Amino acid sequence: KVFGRCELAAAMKRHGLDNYRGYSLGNWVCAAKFESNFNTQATNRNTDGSTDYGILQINSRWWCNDGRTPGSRNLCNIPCSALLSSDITASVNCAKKIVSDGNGMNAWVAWRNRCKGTDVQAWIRGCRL
Ligand code: NA
Repeated sequence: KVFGRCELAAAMKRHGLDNYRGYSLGNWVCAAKFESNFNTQATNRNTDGSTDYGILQINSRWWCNDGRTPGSRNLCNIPCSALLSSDITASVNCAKKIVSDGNGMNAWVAWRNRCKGTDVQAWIRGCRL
């Protein structure tokens, strides 16, 4: 599913991302825009052989199991494919674990390069929240 900007904001807010570990909702929306273009089905292969899954491009080397990333972990205890659903629950739950891991939202390269330090509140302007 390809979310609209405010639909996803609302969905994120209902699943408790809003100010999670001190990151305001706009950060999360901005990160999803640049990582996946709001598409729960996006996948991207990495040079190391791992794959990034879903709206928040969560990586198979540490967080979910794809059966094809040797020696990898599965800290979120979920098959990666589950992160691709129309229901973002599982992605949000795994994202909470990532952002708590010590580097905050910097674990998302595109947040760091395209959202950090910008007026992230723009991403929720106009939305009935
Ligand atoms: Na894995």
